[PDB]
Amino acid sequence: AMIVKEVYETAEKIKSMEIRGAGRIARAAAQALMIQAEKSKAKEPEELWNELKVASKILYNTRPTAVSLPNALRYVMHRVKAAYLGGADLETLRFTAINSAKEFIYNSEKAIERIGEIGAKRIEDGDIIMTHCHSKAAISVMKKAFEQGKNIKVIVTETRPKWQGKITAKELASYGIPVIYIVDSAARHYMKMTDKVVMGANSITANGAVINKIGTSLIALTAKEHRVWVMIAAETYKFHPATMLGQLVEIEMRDPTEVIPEEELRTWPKNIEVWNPAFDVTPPEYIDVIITERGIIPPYAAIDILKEEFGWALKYKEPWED
Amino acid sequence: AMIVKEVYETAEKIKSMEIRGAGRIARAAAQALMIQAEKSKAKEPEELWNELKVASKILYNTRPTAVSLPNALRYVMHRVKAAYLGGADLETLRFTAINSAKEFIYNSEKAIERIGEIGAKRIEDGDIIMTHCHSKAAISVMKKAFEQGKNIKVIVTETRPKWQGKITAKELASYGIPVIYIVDSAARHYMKMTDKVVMGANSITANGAVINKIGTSLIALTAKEHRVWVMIAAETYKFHPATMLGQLVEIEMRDPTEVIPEEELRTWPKNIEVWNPAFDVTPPEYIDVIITERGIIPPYAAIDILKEEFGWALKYKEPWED
Amino acid sequence: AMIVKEVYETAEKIKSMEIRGAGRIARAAAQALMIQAEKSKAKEPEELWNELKVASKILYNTRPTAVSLPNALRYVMHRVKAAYLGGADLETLRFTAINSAKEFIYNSEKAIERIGEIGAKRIEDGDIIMTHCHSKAAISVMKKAFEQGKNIKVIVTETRPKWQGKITAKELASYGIPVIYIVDSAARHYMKMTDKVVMGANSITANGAVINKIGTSLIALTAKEHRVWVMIAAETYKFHPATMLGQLVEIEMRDPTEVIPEEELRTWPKNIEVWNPAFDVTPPEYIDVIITERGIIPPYAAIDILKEEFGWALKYKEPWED
Amino acid sequence: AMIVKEVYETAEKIKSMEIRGAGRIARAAAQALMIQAEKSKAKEPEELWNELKVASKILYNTRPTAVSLPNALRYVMHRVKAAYLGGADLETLRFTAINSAKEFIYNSEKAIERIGEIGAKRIEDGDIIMTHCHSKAAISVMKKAFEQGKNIKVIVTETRPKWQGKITAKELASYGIPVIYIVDSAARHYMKMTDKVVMGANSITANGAVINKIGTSLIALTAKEHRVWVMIAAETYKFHPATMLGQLVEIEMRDPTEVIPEEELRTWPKNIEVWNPAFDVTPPEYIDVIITERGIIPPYAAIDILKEEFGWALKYKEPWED
Amino acid sequence: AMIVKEVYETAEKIKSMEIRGAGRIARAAAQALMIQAEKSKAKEPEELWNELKVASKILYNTRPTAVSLPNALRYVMHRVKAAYLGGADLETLRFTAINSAKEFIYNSEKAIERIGEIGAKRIEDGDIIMTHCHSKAAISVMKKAFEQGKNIKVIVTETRPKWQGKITAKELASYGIPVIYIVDSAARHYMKMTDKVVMGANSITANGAVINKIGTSLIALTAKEHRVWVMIAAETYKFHPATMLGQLVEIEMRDPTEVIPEEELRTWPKNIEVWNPAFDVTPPEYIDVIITERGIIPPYAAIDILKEEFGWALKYKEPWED
Amino acid sequence: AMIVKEVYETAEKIKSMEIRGAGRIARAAAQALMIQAEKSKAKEPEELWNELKVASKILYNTRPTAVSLPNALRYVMHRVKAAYLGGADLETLRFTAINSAKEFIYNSEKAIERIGEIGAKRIEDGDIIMTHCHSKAAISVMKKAFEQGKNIKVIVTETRPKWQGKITAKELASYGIPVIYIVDSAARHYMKMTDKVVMGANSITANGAVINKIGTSLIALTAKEHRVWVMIAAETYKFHPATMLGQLVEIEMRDPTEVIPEEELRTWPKNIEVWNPAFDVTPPEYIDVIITERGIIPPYAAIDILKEEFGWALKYKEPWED
Ligand SMILES: Nc1ncnc2c1ncn2[C@@H]1O[C@H](COP(=O)(O)O)[C@@H](O)[C@H]1O
Ligand SMILES: O=P(O)(O)OC[C@H]1O[C@H](OP(=O)(O)O)[C@H](O)[C@@H]1O
Ligand SMILES: O=P(O)(O)OC[C@H]1O[C@H](OP(=O)(O)O)[C@H](O)[C@@H]1O
Ligand SMILES: O=P(O)(O)OC[C@H]1O[C@H](OP(=O)(O)O)[C@H](O)[C@@H]1O
Ligand SMILES: O=P(O)(O)OC[C@H]1O[C@H](OP(=O)(O)O)[C@H](O)[C@@H]1O
Ligand SMILES: O=P(O)(O)OC[C@H]1O[C@H](OP(=O)(O)O)[C@H](O)[C@@H]1O
Ligand SMILES: [K+]
Ligand SMILES: [K+]
Ligand SMILES: [K+]
Repeated sequence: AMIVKEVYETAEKIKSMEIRGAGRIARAAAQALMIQAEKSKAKEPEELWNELKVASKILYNTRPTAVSLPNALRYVMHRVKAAYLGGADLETLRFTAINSAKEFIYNSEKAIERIGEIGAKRIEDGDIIMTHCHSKAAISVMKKAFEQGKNIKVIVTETRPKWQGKITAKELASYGIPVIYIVDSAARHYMKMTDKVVMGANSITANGAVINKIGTSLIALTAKEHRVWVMIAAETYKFHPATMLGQLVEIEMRDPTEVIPEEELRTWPKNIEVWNPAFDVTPPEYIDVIITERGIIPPYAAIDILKEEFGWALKYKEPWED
Repeated sequence: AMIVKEVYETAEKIKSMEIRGAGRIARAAAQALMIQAEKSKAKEPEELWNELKVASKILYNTRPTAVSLPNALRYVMHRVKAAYLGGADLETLRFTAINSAKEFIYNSEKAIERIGEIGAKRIEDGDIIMTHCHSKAAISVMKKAFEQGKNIKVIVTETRPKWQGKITAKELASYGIPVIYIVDSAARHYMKMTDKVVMGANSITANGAVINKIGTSLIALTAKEHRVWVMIAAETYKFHPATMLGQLVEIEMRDPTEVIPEEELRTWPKNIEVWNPAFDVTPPEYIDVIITERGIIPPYAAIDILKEEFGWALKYKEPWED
Repeated sequence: AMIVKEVYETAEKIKSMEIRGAGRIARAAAQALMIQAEKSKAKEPEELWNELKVASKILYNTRPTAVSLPNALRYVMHRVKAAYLGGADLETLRFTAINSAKEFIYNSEKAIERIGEIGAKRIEDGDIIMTHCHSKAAISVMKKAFEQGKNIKVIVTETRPKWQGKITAKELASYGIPVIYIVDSAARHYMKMTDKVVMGANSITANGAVINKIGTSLIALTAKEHRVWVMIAAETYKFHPATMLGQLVEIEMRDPTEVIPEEELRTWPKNIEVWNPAFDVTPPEYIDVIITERGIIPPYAAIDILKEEFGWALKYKEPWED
Repeated sequence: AMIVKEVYETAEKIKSMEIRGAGRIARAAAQALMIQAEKSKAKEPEELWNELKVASKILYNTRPTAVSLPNALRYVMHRVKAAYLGGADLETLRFTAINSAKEFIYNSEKAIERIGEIGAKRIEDGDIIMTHCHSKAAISVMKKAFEQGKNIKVIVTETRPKWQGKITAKELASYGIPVIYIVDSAARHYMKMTDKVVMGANSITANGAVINKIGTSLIALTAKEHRVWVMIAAETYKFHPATMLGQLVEIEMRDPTEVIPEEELRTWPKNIEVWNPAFDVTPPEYIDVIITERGIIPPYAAIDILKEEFGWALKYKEPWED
Repeated sequence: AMIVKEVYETAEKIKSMEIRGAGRIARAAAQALMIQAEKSKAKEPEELWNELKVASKILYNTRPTAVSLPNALRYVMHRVKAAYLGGADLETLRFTAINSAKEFIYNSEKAIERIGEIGAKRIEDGDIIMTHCHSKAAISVMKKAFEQGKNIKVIVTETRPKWQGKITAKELASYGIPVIYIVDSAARHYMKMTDKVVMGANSITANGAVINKIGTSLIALTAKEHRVWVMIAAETYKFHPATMLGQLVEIEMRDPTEVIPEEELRTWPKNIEVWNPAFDVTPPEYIDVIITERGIIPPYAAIDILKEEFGWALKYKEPWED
Repeated sequence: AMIVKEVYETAEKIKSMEIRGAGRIARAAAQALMIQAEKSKAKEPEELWNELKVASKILYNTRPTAVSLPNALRYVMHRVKAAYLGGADLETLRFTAINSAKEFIYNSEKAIERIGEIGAKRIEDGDIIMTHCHSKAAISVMKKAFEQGKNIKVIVTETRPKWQGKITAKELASYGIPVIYIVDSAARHYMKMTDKVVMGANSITANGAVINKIGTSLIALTAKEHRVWVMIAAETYKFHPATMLGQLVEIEMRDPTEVIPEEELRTWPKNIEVWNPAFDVTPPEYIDVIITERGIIPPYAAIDILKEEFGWALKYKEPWED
């Protein structure tokens, strides 16, 4: 197949984390599929279909852990697959792909703004909020509560190794929200003065577990210890349909040089291994609520998000498959 | 008073953490008092006494949190004070100071090697051990168990912000011990494969609480969650006599630039505060044992270390005082 | 805008708690809109509509915490509003109001009898049951168990400040049930002899939290500590729709003189504040089951009761708004 | 009624536990009805119907606790009752019974296979798995994980008093799986080295509690203590519909001679009572997932399995009653 | 024996709780013996000795639970017995009694002061402190913290049935300390905003359990839940020596009319029992520290206070026995 | 080197558990050194010394886990060794051995009677007590309670593999105590009806851990879950000196055929391993009290028993070494 450069550039930017955050990479995969359709020089519907299947595979094969990315490719390709199998012609297939993409992209932006509005109602004037990493869904909550005139302060953990906490601190301070920045190790010491914890999600399992930036689970554990509400802000496309049939979520392991730069690491001896897990798993018993664009749920109702929106698709193979 | 440069250099090196680790800074304060005595150009005993009182104050005023440092100054100055009040002459006072110092210094090295030998018996062939920061007492345990032929692997957390975990990783790898290096956030994810946790201490309270590098308490909490033994390796002079009469241990707050270098931090907006606590407090319910040079105790027997070795001194003022 | 005596007197009697209990004030509020429709002098549909809007506002602004009251008002006025917007004439609007109200009241009575029958199967011969405050729903359970010949005893907590416990003690004893009356503070002490706890609810949230009389969360906490089943007996109309979209339940603060009588409080110093929250929040982790008229659920199935009966209305404004 | 000997023989073998295991006894009860229908000498539908009701009752009064049995009878008998009442003739009623029995048997075999395939995905290479009693559903999981080439080892508890662990040990070994066999009292001692707990179920309640072989609750308790996942492998027909309306599950108390053989026991003084409960209740807090033939759920979604498959039947009497 | 009216009057006031609080009743019992000795008309030492034994018994049979009382009697009476038996003459025996009583009284006043000074060091500027009942030892802590210029606020629980919180509220306000007064049932609801719990004790057992006003165990339980430090302020003579040899502490069951006034209670049916325990037992897991006049200890060091001060007496009968 | 029959037969009978129970094997071992000294044909002190060294080695190398055995050996041989090194002649050495042994045996008997009297005060009329295995120390407590007229019942767990429960059931029943016998797996199920748990110990560590029959830690775990007092009845000679300096207690692995008889195990597949640990480790957090002959202690006071009675010997080699 004849795959446009934008697909390759996107895939590479997803792998290197220059595009990152679970929602954003989903949107960038949809965007990529959209541009593959726009720019295609295919003549038959079969030729375009083949390009879209292949582009989908390229994109799925970037980062494994956040299910948002495959749920985006699905959203488009289920629609593209049904059209192509209904005998759709060229421009009818092209436009299905283009329009399914723009739809997911739009719904994603709206979902995040509605999570903002729902989550903000659980934030109370004077609250101190601890967060972790840089999650747009979590930030939408915090930004909206501040825009409602609540005087909040946010504790931002730095989030090693990639320092996403820096993105968050600058971003929240740019909306006029006072920020307290701390190392991750400090999360227990400050849990006592924290009122609410608000974090994002890469994937959410059928039993209510949340897979999110390495460290999330420690924050949630001491939050529970202290009876501080742990709220997860997560779009419905963070829920992981394959876990309904027993699948485990793979934990991405990333380059040791994100932890120790190459210039330093090369001088270390062989007998030191550097392990760099990008996510950990937080059990549902340590999560108060999940805030989706459809409302507040206990973490144990993740199975209902799944049954009602994705469970249909599990009896079929992946839409980009043969 | 006429205070030798070595005292000033030492104090400054303790403040900047170029000399660091609770045992080591204790020894360096004793060493300093020793050199003040050696090099003094005092003629009367009163003049030397005044120099030693003042040098002690300078040294106490470096870093507050680790009680090891004041317990060293005490060890010497109690002995120096009793001699000077007994009407000791010049060279008799000088030599009391010099010899009390060398004694604490020697006892410190021995205490650490005996903590090694006692702690190593709780390490079992095949064990995976997680540690935090860089503690000589914890390292003595791990080095000895490896020297007994037990095949262990150590998980070393990087210990932000000052990266002491780097010291530890290189050091343990230099004795031939396989090391796994991880970010601090990863401690829960890896607790499941960890068999023993071994960490040091800066101060230990009358009720069994351990004040140690920021993050210690999170590690201990998830260790407890997982039923992994938490062992603290701590010399008797890490125990904090003033806590017997209600005193709270001050948590040193260090420069924000250890977290965000000045070149970066100056470009940040005013509304982001960076808080850098150097220690946190681990409650006794999350500690299996304390390993001292006198043996294994439950954390609740810290009060007995204290009653039996330091409680006498609380009815008097500090020995360097007037 | 022309409101009958009975609507004002009902409102007043809800505010003063002469009429109290979450079910009872909901029936009363339905009964008030009923009487307004019975007695209205309105000539036109639009006139009566406006009277019922205004009665509804009056009755809603009485006590805020028990969502049973707004749900009653809703039950009547969804039907009134639809009939009116569909063009019902005067007498058709009148009957729609009067009849929707009678439906609510009947269903409330039936729901409580059914809750009793369901919950009583969870009670075993010989059981000592501890309860709190005065909940008709909880009492239906205990009464029915006793009528089945289970030889039970009920530990009744006095329930300060307002002493609802005395109501409960005399009511149970008058059905032949042996009672043990204790102060609220004695709940842990007697939790060891207790087989089951049965309490009511004012509001139940999307995440499964139960808001009920002050002290409820304590009793639940220590029941859980001791592994005593905590059963909350609650009609579906105790479930709280707006919590689906993030809303927090307001906790009612009642007058200081309920705690310290006026004649005594006026003599107390100014720097004493009396705080009199009427309810607290019990987390779902401390609740075994919720017994609704539709069956036993785990507390985390509260969102399901809300999805299936209440969700639909959240895209519209209140049925008494302009 | 003219009851065939196969019905009486099945009932006897169920009671004696010669035929045992929850799913197995359910299949055997369907089978027995099948055979009553195949071999009936009935001339009228009324006469066959009566035989089926009497056989159903005999099979129901064998063992109380495992709801799989009543559910098997209901499957067959709801369909038999609807056909009798809708006027079916002799041969149509016979075939409805035969074929309904066949469909339950077949469904049971497939569901155990599917549970294996779903559960196996949660088992990872190198896992140490602890199990309890002998559960075909749990074994299907372990068997399939091994077939996928995962190197597993299983800790099998002997499961007193009836020694069902012996069955499990021998069966797992026969497929190629290494076993570590232990007494029940050792389950805490080896929970440290266990990665997963996988057990079966006899009855699962509306609030997500699992009733399973005596000792299951203990293994789950210490698993939780240790953060070992507890997975319960269980078909939809292990779910208990009467619990939706408050019913408590009876715990079978079996003969004291299974604990102490008759010869020994007759020599004991009368003031020793032997108590022999064949099941206990594990609360949902101690269960990570239930693996059904329809997927992985949290235990709290037991109500959902019950709502959608079984709840409809609860307005009607048992389909074998007059 | 010729017992002075002050002995009878003291005993009556102790029983009625006109004189109440553990330390206060101990002082009042020493005082009463002092006065018996001052005013005795005894001619022989045997006759005075007999009066002191009979007065001791009358004072001992007032209230059982608070061991402070027996300990006060023992202090005086061990010294009186040793003097009688070592041959003392009339006036020497009189003076031994008088002066032993004086020394206990004085020691009690000083110990409460010292507990204040020690405990105050654990209170920090801005602390919200919750307390329960009226304890002079706990108040001494709060009073001194305020005097040191720490801005504190105290949440005072009303402490049913006898309302000792009223005493505490008024007393703290009179020193300048703001109070928030609440019903006992609200302690969980306000534990979120509390920094420290500070309560007293009547008896403390060899294993570190604290027996204190009914409800203390509940406040401690939820404090622990929330990681609020529980500090118990308690003199050495609150420690219970008979518990070292297995003795259980009797819990005083007081008149039902303190709960329900006689006028009301006589109208109640006979099948309501009012139960009124004046104390409960808080386990040592729920206590951070005990603050005695000799320092801060973990609760588990209660055995040490008992070994070193009281254990010697347990080989001998009570020093008021024949 | 010349050892009498009785030393070999005692050793053999300890290995085979014909003689068993931690107290009993300690007395037996003392009784063996006694008989060797009674019957020795030695002419010289040095000869007998060497015989007792060798007897001691034989008896120590029997079963490793219960430290009661080495402590007995120590009790006799500290005295034998001191006498020998101080120059005792033959008959003086002989008597030193014979008499030290008789002292140990007498003190053991007295210690158990006293433990009984102390522990029985913690038992209350009406108590249901659960026990495990067969501990004379635990039985002394129950027996004494029953002799005081407390109407108790004891739940006796069978204690696989070796069935020590049957010994316990018949012994208690023969003193008139009602018994409920259950399998080990039924401990959680009946923990709800249980008021107190009373168990023995083989070894108790410096940190307060109790090593006792396999299953002990499970029962303790679920007792704690349910807030049932766990009381460990144990003589001071159950306390483990070498744990003071870091030593781990060896857990005895006994023969597979104790679990599966030889005639059956030989027929089982090779890939089944039977693991038969004789003991497990209960952490101090699950123990209420330890009842020694010197009184009630919290488990964390184990280090105090060791410091005051045993510490002194740890700077010397074993008293039976060269
Ligand atoms: N073999 C042993 N010897 C001495 N102490 C032990 C041994 N095994 C475990 N422990 C202690 O007992 C407890 C084990 O339970 P856990 O903390 O759940 O692993 C810890 O407090 C250990 O220090
Ligand atoms: O979708 P939003 O809420 O922006 O982000 C969700 C999560 O995605 C990020 O993953 P990464 O940085 O791509 O590894 C973080 O884990 C963050 O919490
Ligand atoms: O005495 P050792 O066991 O070497 O170190 C003890 C502790 O001292 C260090 O403090 P810092 O780095 O001076 O702040 C770390 O907190 C370490 O655990
Ligand atoms: O509806 P029923 O079950 O009768 O009672 C429900 C609850 O409402 C009452 O509130 P209040 O006395 O009105 O403040 C109590 O909190 C009670 O548990
Ligand atoms: O000695 P102080 O610290 O004053 O009081 C200690 C305790 O004694 C009181 O008992 P009561 O009111 O006599 O029944 C309360 O329980 C209080 O906490
Ligand atoms: O010393 P006493 O209290 O009798 O029993 C103490 C303990 O020793 C026994 O071990 P085993 O039967 O010898 O392995 C049991 O574990 C028992 O609890
Ligand atoms: K907090
Ligand atoms: K582990
Ligand atoms: K119990």
